[PDB]
Amino acid sequence: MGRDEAGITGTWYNQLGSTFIVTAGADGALTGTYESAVGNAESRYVLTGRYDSAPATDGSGTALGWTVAWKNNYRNAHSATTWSGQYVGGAQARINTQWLLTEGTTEANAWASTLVGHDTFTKVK
Amino acid sequence: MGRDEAGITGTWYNQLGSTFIVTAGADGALTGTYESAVGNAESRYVLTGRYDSAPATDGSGTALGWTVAWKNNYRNAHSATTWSGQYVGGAQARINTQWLLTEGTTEANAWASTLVGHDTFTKVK
Amino acid sequence: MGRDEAGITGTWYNQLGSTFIVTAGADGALTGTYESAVGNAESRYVLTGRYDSAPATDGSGTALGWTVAWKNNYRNAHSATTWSGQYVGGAQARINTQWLLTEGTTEANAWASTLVGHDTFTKVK
Amino acid sequence: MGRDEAGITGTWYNQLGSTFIVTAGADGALTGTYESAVGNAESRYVLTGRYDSAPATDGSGTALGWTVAWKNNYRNAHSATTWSGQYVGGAQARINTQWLLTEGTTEANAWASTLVGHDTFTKVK
Repeated sequence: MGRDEAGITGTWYNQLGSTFIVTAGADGALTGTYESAVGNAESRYVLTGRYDSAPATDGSGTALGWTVAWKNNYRNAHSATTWSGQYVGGAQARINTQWLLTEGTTEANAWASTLVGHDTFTKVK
Repeated sequence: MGRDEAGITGTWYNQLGSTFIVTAGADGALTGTYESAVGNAESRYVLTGRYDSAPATDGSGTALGWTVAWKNNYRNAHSATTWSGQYVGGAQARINTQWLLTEGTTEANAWASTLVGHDTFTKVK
Repeated sequence: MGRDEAGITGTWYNQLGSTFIVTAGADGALTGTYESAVGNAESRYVLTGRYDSAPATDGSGTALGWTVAWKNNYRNAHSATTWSGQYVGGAQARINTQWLLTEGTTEANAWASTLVGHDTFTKVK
Repeated sequence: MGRDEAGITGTWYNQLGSTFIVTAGADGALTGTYESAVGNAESRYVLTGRYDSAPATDGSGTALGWTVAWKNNYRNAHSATTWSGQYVGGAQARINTQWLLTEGTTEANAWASTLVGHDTFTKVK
């Protein structure tokens, strides 16, 4: 069992109203689906990622990341978002992330290919 | 078959001398191993990610991302890197990425949790 | 007069308890001092930046940025932070930013030179 | 005199063909003009920034940053870019940066307000 396997597994919501459904494996795997409340997206998209299954015991957070490519049976936004952040456990559990969203571009437009932002996920709302 | 499944699959090297070994699935999956030439790392780490298996035909790049959590049987750096970028095919194929590397921290130090940088991968060196 | 010259000018506080004192010029200049509640810093540091003195009238925010180099008469942290974001006016005015903090490194360590994060500034606290 | 005042002062060119003209002051100031070869820009824009005027003597780089707001007498792109990076001296002097480019948006679109990228400046081309 990963130390935070049970803490991470389940349904999470961010500040935009997006929904992240994840299963944490004992081996450090994250698998699930993402539904974005914003952007060129509809319905659910596959996600995959990794987490630290043996975090420090000094009250540090648990490092994790995941990827969504924005193609499903409904739409293709020719883009991928990666979230990098940490899981913080306790009464008000949260995942605090920063993300990079790259779109496919021509070489001429590649300077303008990547957005950056930050999402906070909680188990309520 | 994903349009760039055969182009992405294989062994890639970045400017630091790191090695990325990836298999691209027809469904948009990326699986493989990463070996970092720098940092608190040794030997290979599991990676997982996603790519756009049906990219635009206008000469745009192919959006992709992947995650490594820096725990293996040798070391645990209590961190995760996510790479977000695009695959550009042709004689001099490349994957151009930006990355976020988050370490687990206490809440007091969380402002200092995340590095950002950029890696370029090629099929030679 | 810049459209938001009077809105931006004054004293701002972020979520860490840092204090930003700024004067907005009619020409798009930002000048002032920054005091960080965290990190290798004490007392005030000079800041300089720029803002859009003629923003869109469609309810968009006002784009701005500024720099602090972390050298003053007390300490030198051999680093510089740049904040990039937007000013949003009204009852609960805010400046929403993302920042890059680069430290001077050797060429070998340059991959690890730059932190990224996000600060929200308000006129109260 | 700042240790790298003479090294930084002058004309720099990046990989896109943009031109950065800067004067470094003894007090840590950077002032000058920027001309972008790409994007919603024409002619020169005012820049302001800061650098570490007393860097480490261990072969570390010199931390610096600067801001451009993309308004001049010709155009207004309602955006600001901040560059954060380091100056590396010697036969092949360079400024290695990462940047954040924020556009003014409505609150609904603020998740999509900020691009990230990387520019390398040299004294030739």
